[PDB]
Amino acid sequence: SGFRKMAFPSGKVEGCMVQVTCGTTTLNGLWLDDVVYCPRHVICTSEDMLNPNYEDLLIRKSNHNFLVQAGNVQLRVIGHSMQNCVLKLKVDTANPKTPKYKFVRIQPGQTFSVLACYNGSPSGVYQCAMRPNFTIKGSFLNGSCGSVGFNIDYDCVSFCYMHHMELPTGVHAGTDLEGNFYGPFVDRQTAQAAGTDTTITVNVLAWLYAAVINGDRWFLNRFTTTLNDFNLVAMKYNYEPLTQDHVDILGPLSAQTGIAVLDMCASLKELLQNGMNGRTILGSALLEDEFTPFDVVRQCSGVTF
Amino acid sequence: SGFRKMAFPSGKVEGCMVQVTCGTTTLNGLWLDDVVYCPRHVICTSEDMLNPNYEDLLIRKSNHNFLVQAGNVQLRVIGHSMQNCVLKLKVDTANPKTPKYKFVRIQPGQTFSVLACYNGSPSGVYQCAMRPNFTIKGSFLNGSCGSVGFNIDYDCVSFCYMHHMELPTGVHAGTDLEGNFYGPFVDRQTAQAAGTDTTITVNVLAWLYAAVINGDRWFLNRFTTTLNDFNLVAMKYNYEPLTQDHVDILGPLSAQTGIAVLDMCASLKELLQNGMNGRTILGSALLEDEFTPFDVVRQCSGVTF
Ligand SMILES: *CC(=O)Nc1cccc(N(C(=O)c2ccco2)[C@@H](C(=O)NCc2ccccc2)c2cccnc2)c1
Ligand SMILES: *CC(=O)Nc1cccc(N(C(=O)c2ccco2)[C@@H](C(=O)NCc2ccccc2)c2cccnc2)c1
Repeated sequence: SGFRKMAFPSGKVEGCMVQVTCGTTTLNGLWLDDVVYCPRHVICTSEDMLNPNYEDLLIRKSNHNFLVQAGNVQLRVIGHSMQNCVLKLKVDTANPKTPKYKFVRIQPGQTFSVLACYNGSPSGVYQCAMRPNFTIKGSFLNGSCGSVGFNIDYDCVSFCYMHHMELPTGVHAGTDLEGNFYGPFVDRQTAQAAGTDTTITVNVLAWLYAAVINGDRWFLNRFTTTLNDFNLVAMKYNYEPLTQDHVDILGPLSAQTGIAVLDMCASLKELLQNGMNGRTILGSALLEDEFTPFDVVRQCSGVTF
Repeated sequence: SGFRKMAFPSGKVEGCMVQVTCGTTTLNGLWLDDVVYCPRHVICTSEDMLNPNYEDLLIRKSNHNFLVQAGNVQLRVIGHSMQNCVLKLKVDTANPKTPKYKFVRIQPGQTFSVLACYNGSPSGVYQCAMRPNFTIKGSFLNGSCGSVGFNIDYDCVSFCYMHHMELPTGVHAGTDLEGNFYGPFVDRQTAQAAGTDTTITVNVLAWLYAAVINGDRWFLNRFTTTLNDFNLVAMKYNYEPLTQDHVDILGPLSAQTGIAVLDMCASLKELLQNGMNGRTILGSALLEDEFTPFDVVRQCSGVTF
């Protein structure tokens, strides 16, 4: 029993982290097979970030201008390419610690683990979700750029995020491993505002099922509702619309608990309209939305890797 | 910026996890040098747990009765010993992945990372604190026993916890790596109730400093207080007494923020007496108490390993 914000074990990813230094900038890179991936703004000075022309700044860069360090050993860079907003640095040597891996682009609401690193060295691991406005609420200091987000199914690491920017409001933006930003953000130090940070409804419902599974039951009301009626309430509270796809995803948790999805929806509606009255659910006084239905099943079943 | 519940990177510990099976029971063990550590109730049947005599049950156990599995390879057990509530299984082979390590017994209020495992395989990592009643609020299913808690300073893993029991209230109890339980708990399936789960005052204060560092400032009031006056309020709200030792520990965070420790104490007192009024601090609607002052400095400085 018990329910925690749980990250994936990070060992497979720790073996992939290197330091990348170009000119004055040092950040993190991801070493898989014979390629190091890192944010392309490694090539920028501080003043370049206000209005960078990356293709122009890249003319001034040769293979030997990128210093790539794995522990205390230097990798030999034998080619480089800019793909969207990431640099790919081809190196002499394949990472002997390369796990089975894939690059995936995730959907808003999906969760992943972040291995925060500085100077190529792992500092900590935590769990994130891609927000509906395509930011993430991370923990990233200067030097953390190039840290990655990932999921593991088995022996296979699915990389989905690389850290690039902190917005002025202290939330974070970055790319998939093909270099495409999530959302409309860019790697420039300019005015960029996030958009409404709406709540991931299907995840809240998943977490309410997790609460019931762990014995937290006080919020289970005597009502049901409909998708349309619930969604009228969801709109008011800046919750994401609940779709039939979401109901389908919640099916196994409904089966495990005997609580129909729409019954849980009506309990959630009562929590939104009346608050928690100073009570807690699974140790929180807020409705938590960074567990997916898959996360709950995984944690509640003991799925291993 | 940003502040997350952050676990240590788990790779060094993942390489230490094995499966231990004795008779009918399978759980996790920790393989360091040529010794595997695991909970001694691996030798019990389900009915033994109601009233086990471990020394008597151990007479029936030889080296070859303990099956120790690292991945798909079997370790050869060449000796075994019961030390308090852990079994030490001497094996043929030193773990080639043994990190620099130490065994430490932590104090209530101190935090650590747990690598939850099943059948010797790592399933996830999260951050815990040793509660003042010497339970931990974990996420542990059947089969998770033998999972360990740890801190890392550098290349050195300090193991402080091994998981043994779930109480009827769904909280958790276990031992240090010398086999001594934290608190008065025992490895028997009997009535054991926890004690008051008081709030770790010095950690709440640390987390309030983290909030200020990250721009969450609304709770900073116009008052100060004294240790004695604050503690009168702490008693009322089931908070641990704040000592001068605690004030000393908070010194660096006071210096970083320019906010005197007793000023923060008075802000905390106002939060306890008046609530948060539906506001949040660092994304929580509760006063979070599982970050130590050291944790905050570490996360807020980018300390790596
Ligand atoms: C995510 C990450 O790691 N970013 C990073 C990495 C190295 C340097 C920097 N910059 C810093 O300013 C800095 C201070 C201490 C260490 O690093 C940035 C940056 O913010 N540049 C623009 C700027 C700075 C201050 C005011 C206005 C504009 C940076 C420098 C060089 C290249 N890219 C980013 C951040
Ligand atoms: C922390 C952990 O891993 N505990 C663990 C590991 C293996 C078995 C078990 N027991 C189970 O009951 C069980 C069910 C499915 C898988 O495991 C326990 C146990 O709880 N025994 C006593 C009991 C059970 C039910 C009612 C009353 C009393 C166990 C079995 C054998 C040895 N130790 C523990 C738990």
